[PDB]
Amino acid sequence: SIMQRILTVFVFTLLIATVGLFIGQFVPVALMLPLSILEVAMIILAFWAVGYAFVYTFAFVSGITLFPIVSHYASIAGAYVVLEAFGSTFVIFAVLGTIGAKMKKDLSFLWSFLLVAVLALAVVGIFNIFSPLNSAAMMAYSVIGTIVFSLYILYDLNQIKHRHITEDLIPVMALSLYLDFINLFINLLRFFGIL
Ligand SMILES: [Pt+2]
Ligand SMILES: [Pt+2]
Ligand SMILES: [Pt+2]
Repeated sequence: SIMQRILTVFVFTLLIATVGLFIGQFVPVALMLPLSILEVAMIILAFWAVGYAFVYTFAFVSGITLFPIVSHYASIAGAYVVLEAFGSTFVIFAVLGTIGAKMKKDLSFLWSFLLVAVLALAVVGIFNIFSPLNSAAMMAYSVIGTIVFSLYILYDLNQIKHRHITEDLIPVMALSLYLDFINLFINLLRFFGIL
């Protein structure tokens, strides 16, 4: 059920994200920033169990505040960069995720590394907001992002197969997927753009 319920939730959050992007282009800037802060707040709070309403709210908000990067890279490198990026994200998600659904060996150890990795990304990202890195650094940083988050997709579906995830845990667990998805998309899209 979990591999049928949680997945459905994830895809639903994808739909809501899409609506958030479509609406997001109409959303005036300077109001994007507090939505971003709200996004970080929801992330920190959820993983400090959040219900469906929380998840979908964050889905809409995240769907909105991703518009700047989307429109930027589309308007500098072509709409294809965005599309190819999206499809690529989809494929890596499907393949590596499926591997998560099949491979027996409990990938619970790497949880340490993975965490250390995301935190690392966070560090760089934080630094990046204050003192921006050159394109050369953005490329590397992006590649690392793609790797770490592909790993997080894999690991996540593996834990869906293994760990005693109660029914009620459905939303926040599906949220763990959505973040792993969105983050890959960005780091994979930005990769295509710099090229
Ligand atoms: Pt399944
Ligand atoms: Pt395996
Ligand atoms: Pt979990």
